[PDB]
Amino acid sequence: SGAIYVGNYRVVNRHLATHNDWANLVWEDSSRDLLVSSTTAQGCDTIARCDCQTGVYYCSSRRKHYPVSFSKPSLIFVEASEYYPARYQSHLMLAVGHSEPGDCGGILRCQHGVVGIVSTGGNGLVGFADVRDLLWLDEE
Ligand SMILES: NC(=O)[C@H]1CCC(=O)N(Cc2cc(Cl)c3c[nH]nc3c2)C1
Ligand SMILES: [Zn+2]
Repeated sequence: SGAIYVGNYRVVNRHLATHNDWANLVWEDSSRDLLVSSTTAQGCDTIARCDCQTGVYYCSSRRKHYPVSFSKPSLIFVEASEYYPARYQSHLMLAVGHSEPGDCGGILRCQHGVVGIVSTGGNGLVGFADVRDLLWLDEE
């Protein structure tokens, strides 16, 4: 589990969004595993605006924050799951790191802010859905 709270927005893994999120939907993309909904209170997160390939992510299955090197956001093939059939997920970044399905929502961060959230994993790899291109998250 996990969300990014920036301004009047809540950013979650699309497969984990709640009723209030779909009812107060701002933007969603099934191919990115992302959903953004509106909130009543202002959030205290800052979105990174950068091209960093190194950072730190939270892994709930290990209660630990791991430093990682990660790839550039790309269209990557993702195996079938209880939430999606086998498909290509866009804006995805991979790192060598531990992850389990319950780790989705864990934040990846660099010196400039939040880069993205855990969205995929398996075999010693961890995938993050990038949020740095969503410039509108910094306004209105
Ligand atoms: N973004 C996706 O397609 C997700 C949706 C939710 C979901 O359970 N998965 C499967 C999945 C996710 C993680 Cl993080 C794993 C770690 N080891 N094996 C894993 C398998 C894909
Ligand atoms: Zn950065």
